[PDB]
Amino acid sequence: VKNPSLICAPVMADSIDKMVIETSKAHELGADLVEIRLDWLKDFNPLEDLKTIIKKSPLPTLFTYRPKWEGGQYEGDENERRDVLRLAMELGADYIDVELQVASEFIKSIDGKKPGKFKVIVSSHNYQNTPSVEDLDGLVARIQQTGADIVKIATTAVDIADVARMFHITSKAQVPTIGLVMGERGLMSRILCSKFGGYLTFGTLDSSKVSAPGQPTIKDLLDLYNFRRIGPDTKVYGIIGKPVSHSKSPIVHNQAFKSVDFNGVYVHLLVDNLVSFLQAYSSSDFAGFSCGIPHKEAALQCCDEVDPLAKSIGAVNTILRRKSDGKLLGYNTDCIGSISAIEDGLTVVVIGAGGAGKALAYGAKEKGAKVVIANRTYERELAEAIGALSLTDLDNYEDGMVLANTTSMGMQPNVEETPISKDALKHYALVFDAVYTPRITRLLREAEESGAITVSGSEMFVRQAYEQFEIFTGLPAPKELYWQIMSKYGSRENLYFQ
Amino acid sequence: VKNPSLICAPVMADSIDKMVIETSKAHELGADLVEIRLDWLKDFNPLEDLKTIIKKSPLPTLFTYRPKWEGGQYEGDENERRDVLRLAMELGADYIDVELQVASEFIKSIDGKKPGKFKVIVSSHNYQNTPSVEDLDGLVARIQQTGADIVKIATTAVDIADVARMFHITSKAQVPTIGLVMGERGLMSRILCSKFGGYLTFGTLDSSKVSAPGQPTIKDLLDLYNFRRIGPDTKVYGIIGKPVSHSKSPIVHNQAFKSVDFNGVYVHLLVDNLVSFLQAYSSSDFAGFSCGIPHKEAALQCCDEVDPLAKSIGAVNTILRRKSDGKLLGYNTDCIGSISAIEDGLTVVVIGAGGAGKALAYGAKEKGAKVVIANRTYERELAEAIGALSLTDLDNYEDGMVLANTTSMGMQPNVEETPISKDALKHYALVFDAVYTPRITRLLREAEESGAITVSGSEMFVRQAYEQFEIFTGLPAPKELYWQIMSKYGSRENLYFQ
Ligand SMILES: O=C(O)[C@]1(O)C[C@@H](O)[C@@H](O)[C@H](O)C1
Ligand SMILES: O=C(O)[C@]1(O)C[C@@H](O)[C@@H](O)[C@H](O)C1
Repeated sequence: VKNPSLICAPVMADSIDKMVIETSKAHELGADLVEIRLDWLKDFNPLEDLKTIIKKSPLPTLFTYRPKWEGGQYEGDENERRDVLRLAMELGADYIDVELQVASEFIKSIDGKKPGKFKVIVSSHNYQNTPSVEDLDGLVARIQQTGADIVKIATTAVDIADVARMFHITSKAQVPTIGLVMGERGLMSRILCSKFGGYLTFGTLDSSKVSAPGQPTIKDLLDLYNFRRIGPDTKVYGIIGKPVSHSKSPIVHNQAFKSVDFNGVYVHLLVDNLVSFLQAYSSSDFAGFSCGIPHKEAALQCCDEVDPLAKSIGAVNTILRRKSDGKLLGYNTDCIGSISAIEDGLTVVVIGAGGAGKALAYGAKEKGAKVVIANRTYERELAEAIGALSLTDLDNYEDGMVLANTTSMGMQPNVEETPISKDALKHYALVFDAVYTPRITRLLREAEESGAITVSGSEMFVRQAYEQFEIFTGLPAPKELYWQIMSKYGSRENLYFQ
Repeated sequence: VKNPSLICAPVMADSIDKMVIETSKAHELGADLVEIRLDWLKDFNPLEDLKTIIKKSPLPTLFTYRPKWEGGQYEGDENERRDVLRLAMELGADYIDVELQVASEFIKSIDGKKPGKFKVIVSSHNYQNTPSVEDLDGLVARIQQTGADIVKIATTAVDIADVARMFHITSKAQVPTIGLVMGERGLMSRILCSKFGGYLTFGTLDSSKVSAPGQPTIKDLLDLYNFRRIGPDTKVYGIIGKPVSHSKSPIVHNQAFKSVDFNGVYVHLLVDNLVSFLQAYSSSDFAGFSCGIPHKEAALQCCDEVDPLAKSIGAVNTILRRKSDGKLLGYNTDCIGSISAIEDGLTVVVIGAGGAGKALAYGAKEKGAKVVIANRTYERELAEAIGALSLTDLDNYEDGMVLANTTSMGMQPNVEETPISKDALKHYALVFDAVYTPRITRLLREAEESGAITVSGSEMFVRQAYEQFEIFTGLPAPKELYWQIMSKYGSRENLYFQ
């Protein structure tokens, strides 16, 4: 429906003076409005304090006095709570949020007494699940019937497939709708509002100031996900994985998209079940995916056509949805990214026998000295398929070898986990770690002080990434750009997007 | 497993000095220990601050430094976070909670370096659902394998039936287990820990200081639910309803149980689906239920035997599980409680045609002047079955009549909702409102200033309640006691138990 989504900053400071500073900070960061969470004030003098906030806020104000029975902090008399909201309205609030449960009564109380600019949000919060389209429709209709100006429905993501139902509601409900899905699995619903008709989304002043599960920062909305550029025609891409919150794929692809003015947006896709995910998001809206752990090997099966190199490897890390058919095309950019990063660093030992191990093993047998496979589960077979070893014995194994970790071992937050004893490392000339979060794993740290050559995950990451760009956009990989983007925007540690 | 459950108070103040005061308050209220949520400190000087807390706390200390990726507030370096926890241990902490994800690494780091009193909790938090017993078992086994001293598993209640699986885990896992289910539908799991083997439960300093959804206060655990009296043999009772959070049935029945030293405990039962609920909790552990809206009429069907008065009414508000069979016996205490309350106040108009309306209508035709039925949906038929009217017309209707609301209209938080216009009230001698939360509804308020006689919900509530006691316990209804209990413990307004 109508306008691009607004960005609202929750203001939850426990004193009036700190709230005022928070509204200023909201203006600074680029928020469009603020939600004043009155129920978070430790001491509250309604007449005096409401007046102060409305006077001093540089942004339009939305007031919320959230009761315990709707997930809030306010306990006490219900009429007094409504008095405050009515007061906010007549003191010049731009919005109040009133709970569906008491909305009929409340809107009756201000009938013919509303100021000209004033809008009433009527909200419903579901902390269990995301109901069927049938039930959401009934919920919209009920909220409309209270006399709401704006409908607000927050649900909870049990699975990422849930978000599609919320998109359908914001997309087609003929009433201004704030429709958001909480939880890490609902994060996509907070980002893509401007594509699917959402009236507003909440972005935090910073990560410590979250008012409901899954909210990103205002800064990430604007600068990372390029919120203002997202529109009805924007194509959606994302990294399919579990976990997913460490991935810097959305950082690099969104910068690149923006840099070449490509109408695409890239998000995190926390996916429990690959098959159900691809079925839930089969529309043209969803144009391509990167595939991470644990879905690489799996994605090879869900693809309708598979690139020879990908079939020869047995794993897909990149999925393109063809405009023509609607059919999924699978590629693998892990192989060349791994090999090229290693060669640039200059028999190879490949840790792990998942999708990345497959790609790195395959490419290693192709380009000179060749390969030993090492994995947790010994059966992972791979070593026979390309010409084995278990990591129980990996410490026990030439003195100028190459080691290549392709597992998640060492990945944040498991920063003291290494796949091999430091003592075994001085028998290696070079060691490659696919893990790029953190940049210096325990493996790479210990390998460096073992005299060996270290090639970090980012060397692999950037290479496989600009190849995914090319697949995604059909535009020549802007390699120099992707290096520049990673350096400038991809260098911070301990980031979780969730 | 082993000891009665401990009561732990979450300490979340954002400064060190305020935390110290909170630990003292915890001691005051009766908590057994405190969980120091280090990730909530705005300014933190680990060495100095840890020392202060450990020195000044009157209670055993559990330290938690919860990262963003596990629902906490801490962002930053992972090794620094672990350093703090290790420091807490060596400064004399009684426990630390370390997240399952990094527990192996962490416990390896303190191997042979743990103080004598010190225990390591290893925790897993599930904000989506409550997994199958199969998956919970695997989760227990994984947590055990890290070298945990104590297993902590928090899940989320999608339905109240979920809690039974958590009870099975705490009951039978041969390792100290903290097993809790979050959300209003999981509240029962926090109360009944001492019956089902739980090592610990969290209770708040007050309702504003909740660290995870559904936690009751320490004061309610101890004084309302009689936490210390709950044991493996305690029989469980509860109010089945939706909503349920307003009910004072747990206040009155737990006082009565305690007063006559009956080994029972009464909780809120937020039930979406009656049939599935009764199936999930069919064991002897669950000995009886009160039935509220919307399950009264329904419960009549789920009962194996039905008391004549209940069959004659068509609704069950009390369910007893017979020790003999295991079979459900249904009774109705609404009829006599409604009628007696009205008579004591001294043609009748009955608002509502649910379970309560049925009982009140039936008893009214039996005892003198007789009855007109009024309901939202006009078809609710009732008026023919006992000898009709819709509330659209109820305002339009002798000058010494009796009005009896038996719906939830006017119930908190809908305090300005009344089922009838004030103008129609001066045509009534007496008006009864089954709603006892709040005590003075809009209906009773306006009726009093309309000159009429007012009989409040509590007159009905207490009467039907001591009759449920008699059914539940087989002990003579201590009527004077129930009046005294309601007066002393049941008088506070705007209480939500959730
Ligand atoms: O975003 C990531 O960290 C990736 O997982 C890196 C590497 O695994 C690629 O093959 C995936 O497509 C994306
Ligand atoms: O706890 C309540 O408020 C009740 O709902 C009051 C009345 O409805 C009784 O019949 C129920 O058993 C309990």
